[PDB]
Amino acid sequence: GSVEKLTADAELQRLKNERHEEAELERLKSERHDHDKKEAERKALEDKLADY
Repeated sequence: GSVEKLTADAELQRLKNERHEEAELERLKSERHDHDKKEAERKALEDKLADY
């Protein structure tokens, strides 16, 4: 396996966890979305406020 390079499994594993982080942020922006009017939870929310 020229693509394996010892472990292609390890890469698909990292990618699997990478997506976990991305799906969490998906949910985070959903929850915090109502909290932006109260506080700038995160720049992704603060930007919406920061009309530029």
